[PDB]
Amino acid sequence: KHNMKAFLDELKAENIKKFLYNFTQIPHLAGTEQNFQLAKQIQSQWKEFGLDSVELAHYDVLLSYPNKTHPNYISIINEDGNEIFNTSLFEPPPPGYENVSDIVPPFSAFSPQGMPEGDLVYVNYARTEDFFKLERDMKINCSGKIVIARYGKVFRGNKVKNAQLAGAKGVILYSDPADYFAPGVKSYPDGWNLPGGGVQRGNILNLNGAGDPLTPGYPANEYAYRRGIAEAVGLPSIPVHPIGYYDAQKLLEKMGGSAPPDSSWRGSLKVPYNVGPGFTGNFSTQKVKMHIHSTNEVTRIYNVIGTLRGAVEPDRYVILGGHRDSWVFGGIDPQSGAAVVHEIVRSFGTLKKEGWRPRRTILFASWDAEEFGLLGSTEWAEENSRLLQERGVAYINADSSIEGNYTLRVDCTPLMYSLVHNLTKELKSPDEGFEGKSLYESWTKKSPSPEFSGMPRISKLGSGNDFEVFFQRLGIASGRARYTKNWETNKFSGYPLYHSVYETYELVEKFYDPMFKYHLTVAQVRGGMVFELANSIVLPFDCRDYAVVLRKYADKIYSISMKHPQEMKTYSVSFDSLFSAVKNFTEIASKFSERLQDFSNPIVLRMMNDQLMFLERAFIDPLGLPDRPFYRHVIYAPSSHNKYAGESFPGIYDALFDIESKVDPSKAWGEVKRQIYVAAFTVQAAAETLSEVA
Amino acid sequence: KHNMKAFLDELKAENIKKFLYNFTQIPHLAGTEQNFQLAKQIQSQWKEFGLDSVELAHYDVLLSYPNKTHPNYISIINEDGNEIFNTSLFEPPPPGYENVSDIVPPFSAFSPQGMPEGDLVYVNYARTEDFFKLERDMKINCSGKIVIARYGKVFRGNKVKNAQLAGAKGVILYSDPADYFAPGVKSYPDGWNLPGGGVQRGNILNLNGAGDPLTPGYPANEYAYRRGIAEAVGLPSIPVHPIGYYDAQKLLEKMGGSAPPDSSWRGSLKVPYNVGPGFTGNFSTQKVKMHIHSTNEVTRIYNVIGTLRGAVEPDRYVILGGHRDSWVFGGIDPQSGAAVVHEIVRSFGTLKKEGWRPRRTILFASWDAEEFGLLGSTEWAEENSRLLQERGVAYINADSSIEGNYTLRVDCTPLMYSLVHNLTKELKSPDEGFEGKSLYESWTKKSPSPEFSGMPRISKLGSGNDFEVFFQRLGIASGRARYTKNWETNKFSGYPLYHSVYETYELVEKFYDPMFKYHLTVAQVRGGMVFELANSIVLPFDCRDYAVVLRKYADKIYSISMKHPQEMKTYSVSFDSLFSAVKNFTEIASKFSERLQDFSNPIVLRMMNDQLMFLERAFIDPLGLPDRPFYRHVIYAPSSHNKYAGESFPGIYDALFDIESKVDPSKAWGEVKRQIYVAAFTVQAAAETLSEVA
Ligand SMILES: *[C@@H]1O[C@H](CO)[C@@H](O[C@@H]2O[C@H](CO)[C@@H](O[C@@H]3O[C@H](CO)[C@@H](O)[C@H](O[C@H]4O[C@H](CO)[C@@H](O)[C@H](O)[C@@H]4O)[C@@H]3O)[C@H](O)[C@H]2NC(C)=O)[C@H](O)[C@H]1NC(C)=O
Ligand SMILES: *[C@@H]1O[C@H](CO)[C@@H](O[C@@H]2O[C@H](CO)[C@@H](O[C@@H]3O[C@H](CO)[C@@H](O)[C@H](O[C@H]4O[C@H](CO)[C@@H](O)[C@H](O)[C@@H]4O)[C@@H]3O)[C@H](O)[C@H]2NC(C)=O)[C@H](O)[C@H]1NC(C)=O
Ligand SMILES: *[C@@H]1O[C@H](CO)[C@@H](O[C@@H]2O[C@H](CO)[C@@H](O[C@@H]3O[C@H](CO)[C@@H](O)[C@H](O)[C@@H]3O)[C@H](O)[C@H]2NC(C)=O)[C@H](O)[C@H]1NC(C)=O
Ligand SMILES: *[C@@H]1O[C@H](CO)[C@@H](O[C@@H]2O[C@H](CO)[C@@H](O[C@@H]3O[C@H](CO)[C@@H](O)[C@H](O)[C@@H]3O)[C@H](O)[C@H]2NC(C)=O)[C@H](O)[C@H]1NC(C)=O
Ligand SMILES: *[C@@H]1O[C@H](CO)[C@@H](O[C@@H]2O[C@H](CO)[C@@H](O)[C@H](O)[C@H]2NC(C)=O)[C@H](O)[C@H]1NC(C)=O
Ligand SMILES: *[C@@H]1O[C@H](CO)[C@@H](O[C@@H]2O[C@H](CO)[C@@H](O)[C@H](O)[C@H]2NC(C)=O)[C@H](O)[C@H]1NC(C)=O
Ligand SMILES: *[C@@H]1O[C@H](CO)[C@@H](O[C@@H]2O[C@H](CO)[C@@H](O)[C@H](O)[C@H]2NC(C)=O)[C@H](O)[C@H]1NC(C)=O
Ligand SMILES: *[C@@H]1O[C@H](CO)[C@@H](O[C@@H]2O[C@H](CO)[C@@H](O)[C@H](O)[C@H]2NC(C)=O)[C@H](O)[C@H]1NC(C)=O
Ligand SMILES: O=C(O)CC[C@H](NC(=O)N[C@@H](CSCc1ccc(F)cc1)C(=O)O)C(=O)O
Ligand SMILES: O=C(O)CC[C@H](NC(=O)N[C@@H](CSCc1ccc(F)cc1)C(=O)O)C(=O)O
Ligand SMILES: *[C@@H]1O[C@H](CO)[C@@H](O)[C@H](O)[C@H]1NC(C)=O
Ligand SMILES: *[C@@H]1O[C@H](CO)[C@@H](O)[C@H](O)[C@H]1NC(C)=O
Ligand SMILES: *[C@@H]1O[C@H](CO)[C@@H](O)[C@H](O)[C@H]1NC(C)=O
Ligand SMILES: *[C@@H]1O[C@H](CO)[C@@H](O)[C@H](O)[C@H]1NC(C)=O
Ligand SMILES: *[C@@H]1O[C@H](CO)[C@@H](O)[C@H](O)[C@H]1NC(C)=O
Ligand SMILES: *[C@@H]1O[C@H](CO)[C@@H](O)[C@H](O)[C@H]1NC(C)=O
Ligand SMILES: [Ca+2]
Ligand SMILES: [Ca+2]
Ligand SMILES: [Cl-]
Ligand SMILES: [Cl-]
Ligand SMILES: [Zn+2]
Ligand SMILES: [Zn+2]
Ligand SMILES: [Zn+2]
Ligand SMILES: [Zn+2]
Repeated sequence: KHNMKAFLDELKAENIKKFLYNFTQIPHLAGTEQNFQLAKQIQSQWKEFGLDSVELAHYDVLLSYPNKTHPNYISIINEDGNEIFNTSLFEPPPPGYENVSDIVPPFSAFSPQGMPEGDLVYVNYARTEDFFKLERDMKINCSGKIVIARYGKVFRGNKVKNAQLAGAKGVILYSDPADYFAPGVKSYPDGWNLPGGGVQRGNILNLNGAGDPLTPGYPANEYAYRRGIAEAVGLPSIPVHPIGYYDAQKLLEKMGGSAPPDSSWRGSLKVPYNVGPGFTGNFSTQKVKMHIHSTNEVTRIYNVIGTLRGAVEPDRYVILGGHRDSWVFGGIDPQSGAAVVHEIVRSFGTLKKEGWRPRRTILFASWDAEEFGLLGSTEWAEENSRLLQERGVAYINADSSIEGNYTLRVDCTPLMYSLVHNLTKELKSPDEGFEGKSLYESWTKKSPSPEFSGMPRISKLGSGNDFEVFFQRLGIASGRARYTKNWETNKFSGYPLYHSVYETYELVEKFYDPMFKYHLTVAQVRGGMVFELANSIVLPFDCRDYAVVLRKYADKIYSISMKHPQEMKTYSVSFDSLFSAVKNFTEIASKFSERLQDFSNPIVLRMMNDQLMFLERAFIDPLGLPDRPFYRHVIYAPSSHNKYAGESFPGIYDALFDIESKVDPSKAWGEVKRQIYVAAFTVQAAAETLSEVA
Repeated sequence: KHNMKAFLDELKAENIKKFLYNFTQIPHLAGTEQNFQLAKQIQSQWKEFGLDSVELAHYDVLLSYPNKTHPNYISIINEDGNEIFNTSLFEPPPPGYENVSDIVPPFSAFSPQGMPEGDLVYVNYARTEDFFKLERDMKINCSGKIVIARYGKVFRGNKVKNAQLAGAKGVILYSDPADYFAPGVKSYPDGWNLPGGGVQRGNILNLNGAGDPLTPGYPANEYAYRRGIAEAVGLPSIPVHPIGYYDAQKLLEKMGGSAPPDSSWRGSLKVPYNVGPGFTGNFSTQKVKMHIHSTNEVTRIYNVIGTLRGAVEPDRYVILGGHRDSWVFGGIDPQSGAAVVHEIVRSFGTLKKEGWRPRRTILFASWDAEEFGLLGSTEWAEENSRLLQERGVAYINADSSIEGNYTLRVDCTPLMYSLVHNLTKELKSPDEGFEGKSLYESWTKKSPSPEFSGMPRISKLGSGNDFEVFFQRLGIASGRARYTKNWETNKFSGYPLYHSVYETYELVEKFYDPMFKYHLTVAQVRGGMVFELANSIVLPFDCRDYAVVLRKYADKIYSISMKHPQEMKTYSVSFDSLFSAVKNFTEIASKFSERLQDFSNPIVLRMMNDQLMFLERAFIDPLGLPDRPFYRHVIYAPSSHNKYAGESFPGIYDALFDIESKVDPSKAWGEVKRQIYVAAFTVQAAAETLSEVA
């Protein structure tokens, strides 16, 4: 028999291990020859594995690279202009790789060039609330200062945007051991912690979904018209550079001015964590000087796109996608995900060679340039948006399969909650102590739902990965799953060796998943999801689960507004329309579910499958959110303060945020009311797609 | 048998006559009680005729009405401020209606209030090229002048926009006999010509597809957030008022300054047609003074929406829509169309009572407030956009059925050209001299295609009617057909009694169509189209006809650019990508057509029907055209100089228009190149929707 069990049993931990080793021997930086060679290898193997067609889709996009003959670094500079301390020019390479070439040194991709010199201000994690505390409570002015900020908590591009709007002239990002050194574990090569010479690479763009900075809205193909650099989307205006904690210690130890306002501002280094501006009396005349010489360059990137044509509904696409480009060796990020995808393709191809085809078409993608802003997935989606709009059932992402070894982590649309619960009840837990128990059971025990007893936690989708264009721009039901750690407050900060040269095959094989059983479990969850989506006769979406969360989000946004009762009285701010819409959605979704269970008629079925597929689509507003035209979903958007986190009712949330500080309250509350109207209208309109059609 | 012949034979001229009489006894101005009563009557009759459901959909939109106790008028005012001549306060009512109440006097809907006084400038038809001639060649300055312009050639809202941008302080529109008095025919009541006291009403908005000025993007429902008046879309900033040619003669006869630049500026009145500014020497101190006191008011409007549920594909909608609101009695506009729709509903309902149902769902609509800017159709489409986007097959409009008695006039998407040719070959011509000949034969003889021998003329869709939101915003295949005159250069000017009190049942019954045979022919064309769209197993669209016109439009826009060869050399302006895309579209459409003819499989059929239905949809760009976000179709938009006319490749056309006058040619040509990229990309993307799906 060719059923899900057949598919799942064909998946092998040993194959995932072999592929991970194969993908992590050399760096695969986007836009380099090594990454094009790997693209061609994947294309060849996917063909051999049995896919119907496998093509490369290429685009020419803006990328950013250090200057190989003019290195980036930071100095402390004395009175006469002597550089008395310099940060490192590279991370000490790990054992056995000290002769690997083409390791890109640490840098902040898309930083402009410059050599700003000035006094430091320490800004904690450079969050919106950190800058509020500095400016509003401590009365510290960042204008013309170099800001130094620890990585963690929020996406680094939000830190840089926040520093820019505070008037900083440069930003120094560093990894504090408080956030990147787990107590009781040794530094790499002897454990999974970050060494003091380790540094986290990463882009610092604020693209808000646009894709290639030069071609927002349209694919960066051969004849594309490109914006000039000055009109490009999302580029920072001040130099930025990341460093390790040995270097950070040197920059922070001399800091003077005000003490940290409280303990949540102190990391684990043996320094005071003074906010400054500048150094204590004796060194008051020393300054910090950045030297940044990276260049932005239009460069070709390559996505691999494989197709397994559906036997019954070939014009319905279920997509499994994840990226292939890495900062250096990509031992976790992305190759632990890419190896999982490779073994999924292999398993589907085995069934296919025995005569099976899925009901719907499955597209597999190896995206390029994810690390430079989701560029490959986004340009491809821009090129194919009409096909995806009218045919896309679902998108399952497949970046890193592991960031820990504790339990499952799933973020998805409410439409997939039931599918995930059901699938996980049928899979074996890989966890010690849960042998012979289901994955659902271990996951629910280790990660309890905050709302419901006997259910696991499933989070909203944010952004910072390749599902963004499919979900937030195009309104295609999306999900992601991986194995994760038990470190709640580190949820968005990365595992310690994130985007460092130390993220290697050996890291994974020695410290994370020596038996590749967590990888295998993730392959079963991602592959199982794709299988059910592509093969179930009725699409495995439950609209009633959206109704439940919509009520939760409506209660939440109302509660935020109700912190301002006088203003809601003055400006007649009512949430009645939104609750009415949610109530109607709940009622109509209940009735639709009855019909779906109560309906041999392929037209009624497909009519109903189209209602299910277009339901996520109905939450899209073609006008986008305010000043973010590529974030079009009215229920979910990446937080304006942290791209990694999702926000619900984002248009109303942003209208309410810090509203007590707005100069014209009439205008500000008017915009809250506008956003309430838009949300109520969109929820009612989405509900009406589930009504009987005629 | 229940086939198209059965449907067509049930249609009766005598019924169309009865309904036209019934709909034209009293005025039905949008937002008045009389128009709500007619809505309720139609709703009741459509129920009795057999439709499955018939509901009213209401909205509260910005409308505009004169002040009943403070009348609008224009004066010539002497030196001391004595008003020595006043324009009329109303049109002399026609015989037997001199005691009808609630006839709205002539006014320009949405005019602001004001009493500007100044010197006149005569601006011909107030077209872009008329203002070019005045300002650039004659060096006449309109700043602070009252402009007087004859109606005709272009939509009146474009005239007002052009006057506003010339710096006019008011606009006077009038009907010249050159454009509204056909030689050899008598004035109304004794013929179909405009009397000198007759005046054409009409709105002067520039909404560019937005719908209700206060709620762009969203339906004007009960909880809608409305823009304040100062941020409303499309409102004119200077007072405007229309008058008849008896009054115009009085204003024009004294005109001094420069002579008309040439004869195309002279109408048929016994005046010099001097451009001025101001009056000849003796009257040099007299001025013209407007008195406008109309008010804009949010007012409820009502659409009637009837549904005939499809037997096989109930989730596919074929829509027949036209408006019900009239300026006064609406004898031609809209009731000659509404009576046709009423008899179509009756015929479909007769078949239905005998057990028949169409394959797909047919929606019938009686729209409100068309005269105030397409408000009813647009608000409804805003409310239902997700259903229409994913389910709308086609929209057939049904405003006035006749504007003459000479031959057929059809404007539609290329996807419907074959359907129209085939249907008209099967219908009888109503024309004298063509008895026993097909409508195709008479139409082709009287209105030859300019490209093809043995084919009739079919024009592009522009705007100025209720199909605009469906076609240009949402990308639903649309068409319209009516009987028309033989008066080429009057194509966009209206029949003489257009929007006047003289447009009555008697006008039609005596002078246009005494036997109602032209009405019947139009009912057969509109109803026949709806029947085939709603009942053909394969949708009756031919994609190859789009390929042919795309090549024609590409040649045309290239030819415009090639008037500037030096600039195309300097800025490397290439149309190669656009011709490549058109070539690919032609190739793929040829292959798709072969498969469509060469393919018992309902999934393949419907897959292919979805490819056909979504092909018009593929020409939509979600980002819209520059500064016109609601005009989203890349191939067709209403001309920026004349809303009634369609423009092809509008984004490139507007980038090229008057480019030799732009201050920064580098920037201007860069935008031409951008628009070429967008067009080539969109044509290629639409082509790819016709490729095999997987
Ligand atoms: C949730 O679904 C329900 C349907 O089950 C839907 O109910 C609709 O509510 C609207 C808005 O309240 C109703 O609108 C009314 O319609 C009547 C005519 O049917 C009008 O006369 C009413 O207008 C009068 O009253 C208003 C309020 O006092 C005045 O402001 C106005 O000036 C008029 O005097 C009003 O327009 C509509 O009838 C129902 N439809 C039903 C019950 O079928 C509700 O809107 C949905 N929620 C959302 C957010 O869409
Ligand atoms: C119409 O359909 C045809 C397909 O039948 C489609 O043809 C495609 O054209 C593009 C653009 O010309 C081709 O792109 C090339 O792809 C190759 C790899 O396949 C690249 O090496 C090429 O890049 C090199 O050459 C460029 C031009 O000199 C350089 O600028 C560049 O730096 C590189 O050196 C180039 O990207 C593509 O291969 C074909 N695809 C085919 C034949 O299948 C055409 O684009 C369609 N028209 C439109 C408007 O879409
Ligand atoms: C996750 O698994 C659950 C448990 O199997 C699925 O819910 C179950 O779905 C079946 C099929 O619809 C339901 O059976 C139906 O019951 C009604 C009787 O009320 C009958 O009319 C139908 O003919 C059919 O037998 C069953 O009730 C339901 N169980 C529940 C809700 O507790 C669920 O669909 C799965 N989710 C997926 C596949 O996305
Ligand atoms: C308008 O009417 C014309 C003339 O009838 C229609 O074109 C004709 O359509 C039929 C049905 O597809 C074609 O017949 C097919 O011919 C091929 C043989 O090459 C065969 O493989 C198929 O099985 C089928 O018999 C016919 O060739 C074609 N005639 C033409 C193009 O001259 C046209 O479809 C109508 N347009 C509509 C309905 O929108
Ligand atoms: C990763 O595995 C691939 C595929 O097995 C290896 O590429 C093959 O290498 C052999 C020996 O050079 C060649 O004969 C084949 O042509 C290659 N196949 C391809 C590219 O499809 C590759 O060597 C492995 N890489 C590493 C680092 O082990
Ligand atoms: C930090 O690096 C800088 C740059 O290489 C060093 O300063 C240079 O030293 C060389 C050789 O002594 C001089 O010729 C250059 O003029 C200096 N360049 C600049 C820009 O100052 C500096 O010595 C290093 N500091 C430490 C402590 O190692
Ligand atoms: C237009 O026709 C309608 C329908 O025949 C007429 O309305 C009907 O009038 C009679 C007599 O008053 C009533 O008994 C019915 O209730 C009406 N039916 C409706 C409204 O559905 C209407 O009188 C006609 N109007 C004119 C001007 O002739
Ligand atoms: C044009 O109409 C105006 C407005 O009604 C007339 O002027 C008014 O005449 C009355 C009565 O004689 C005066 O009391 C008002 O003061 C005048 N109003 C204004 C605003 O001027 C005028 O007489 C009419 N002109 C002609 C030629 O009929
Ligand atoms: O440019 C972008 O939007 C993201 C590019 C690149 N994305 C990325 O590294 N994503 C990593 C983020 S690590 C933090 C995180 C965030 C959300 C989550 F569910 C799990 C982990 C990932 O999703 O696995 C980056 O964050 O630098
Ligand atoms: O507000 C608008 O966009 C149009 C409202 C109203 N529309 C209208 O009268 N349309 C009439 C326009 S008469 C000129 C014309 C234009 C195009 C055409 F095919 C036939 C006639 C119609 O289409 O029958 C108007 O023009 O004032
Ligand atoms: C890299 O280093 C120096 C800095 O000016 C120079 O030789 C070369 O132009 C640089 N390369 C760039 C800017 O890509
Ligand atoms: C911050 O500092 C700069 C110093 O030049 C000044 O221009 C700016 O106004 C200051 N802002 C505040 C809030 O003190
Ligand atoms: C794997 O699990 C064990 C047991 O809880 C833990 O001690 C170890 O640190 C984990 N490895 C990683 C990388 O989290
Ligand atoms: C109509 O006429 C006069 C003008 O001021 C006044 O009595 C009334 O306010 C007006 N009605 C309006 C402005 O709707
Ligand atoms: C037109 O006339 C007004 C008169 O005040 C003036 O402001 C404007 O600059 C003039 N424009 C031209 C082109 O003469
Ligand atoms: C109807 O047709 C006749 C014959 O051509 C023509 O003389 C008459 O003017 C037409 N009526 C109208 C309103 O066009
Ligand atoms: Ca792009
Ligand atoms: Ca609106
Ligand atoms: Cl992921
Ligand atoms: Cl029409
Ligand atoms: Zn990644
Ligand atoms: Zn990453
Ligand atoms: Zn009309
Ligand atoms: Zn009209």
